[PDB]
Amino acid sequence: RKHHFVLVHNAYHGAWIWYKLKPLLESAGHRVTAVELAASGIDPRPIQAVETVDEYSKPLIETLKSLPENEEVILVGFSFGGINIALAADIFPAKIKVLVFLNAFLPDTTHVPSHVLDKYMEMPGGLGDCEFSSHETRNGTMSLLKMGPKFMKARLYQNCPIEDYELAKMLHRQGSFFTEDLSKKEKFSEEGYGSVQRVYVMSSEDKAIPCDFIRWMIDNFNVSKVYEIDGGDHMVMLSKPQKLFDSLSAIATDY
Amino acid sequence: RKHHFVLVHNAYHGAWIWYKLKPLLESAGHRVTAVELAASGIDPRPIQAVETVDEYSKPLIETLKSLPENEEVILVGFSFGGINIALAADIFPAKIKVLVFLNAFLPDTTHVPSHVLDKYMEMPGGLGDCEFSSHETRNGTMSLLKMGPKFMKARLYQNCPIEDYELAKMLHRQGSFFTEDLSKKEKFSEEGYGSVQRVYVMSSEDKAIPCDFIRWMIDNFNVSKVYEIDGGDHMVMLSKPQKLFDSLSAIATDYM
Repeated sequence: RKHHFVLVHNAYHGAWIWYKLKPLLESAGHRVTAVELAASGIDPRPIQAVETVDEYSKPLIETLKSLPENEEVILVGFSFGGINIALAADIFPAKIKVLVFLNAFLPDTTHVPSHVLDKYMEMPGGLGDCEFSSHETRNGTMSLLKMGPKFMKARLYQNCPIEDYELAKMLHRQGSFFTEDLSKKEKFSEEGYGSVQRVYVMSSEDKAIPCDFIRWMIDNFNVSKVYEIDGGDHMVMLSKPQKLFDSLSAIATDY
Repeated sequence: RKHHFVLVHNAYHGAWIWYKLKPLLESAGHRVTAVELAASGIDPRPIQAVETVDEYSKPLIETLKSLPENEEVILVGFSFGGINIALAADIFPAKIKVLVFLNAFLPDTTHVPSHVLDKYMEMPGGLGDCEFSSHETRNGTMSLLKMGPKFMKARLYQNCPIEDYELAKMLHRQGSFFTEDLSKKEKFSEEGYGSVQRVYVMSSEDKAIPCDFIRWMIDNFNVSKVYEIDGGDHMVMLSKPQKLFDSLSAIATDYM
């Protein structure tokens, strides 16, 4: 059978990252919706205009809200999109058969929502030539970030065709992890987010989110299955689009 | 010898269209600058905030303005980018070694700047599922347009990998031809735009700008050479990126 995949991109990026995967899915007869979150991609809003993670995810929530009733989706969250889908699952858990965490941050149901993001930022190394900034909001300061080209090439796009790195340099935008908003947020519920089925999909060569951090997350909060994509970098939908399709196709079958 | 290519995209698109060509050029040892015009791509401005063609091209003019002194570029204008480069050539003619009109509107030095755009809009065919709109400005109404998916697929991306049509659907924005602003504008000068070296590069299968309209334009206003890319659609930098590279590489050699 065929399913409806809702694809949710990562921060500093947009729906455009799914341009290789979307036709592969649709060509197999699945329906695909590539959500464009706020201040992301060609969204007209600056990131300064998006002060809470809730506003950031609004387009995703809006997509599920207006979903034909009784329809269920495969919700795919890439990277920071993992927080987004957890957010959405806690509102519309019954519109989601399975949550797919693709090289994503996998939040738990026990600590503040920002937990795995904080534990991540505490890792040694820093972030290459990324540019940290701050922004005062109605509710304290919001931490902003824009990636640097060297950081992107070395830790996100190492296995991508050069065209895709170049394309990213032309499209990536300043964004946020909303670590501050998320720290003040009510923890994800077990009745909502917790009740939804969830699997993990990880690239074997993810240099943005270390394999061991990924394992600490899954350890911290179990999933039904863990699929691995051999040779994928962080941007596995650009480096290994076909293998990503194979993974999601296996997921669709299992669920 | 290696040159500095300045790439200027078309309306409703952005710098992102050059993602296949940029590395081909740079890999051959040319330097590449893919300008992002106003209200284009990930530019934070709505098109409603850009009321004149001058504002639209400002990033291009700004790029040439801050160019190292005595440096000359190969300025590539794609589609409506042809008007943009003609605009720029009329300001900084000496910073430009050759103008490359890629499936572009080639304005002359005789009629109002909007001329070839008007003559274009008068042609039968219409524009599929494109969405026409208007917008009141400080200087009368501005005509806006947003492409429709069917129109794009059939007349711009017919020869492109499906991924690139899908990518475009995710990135194209509402834009304008500034036909109204351009009609009120002083015609391009012969001392500026006219003095600069210009060639034409055309796709053999361009369904957005008909081969015969392209020939009427070149007829209307001659170029040094006309290169043809066999099998290219309108978006030739996405369908035939390597042949596009071959053409520009030939151009660089001829104007070396």
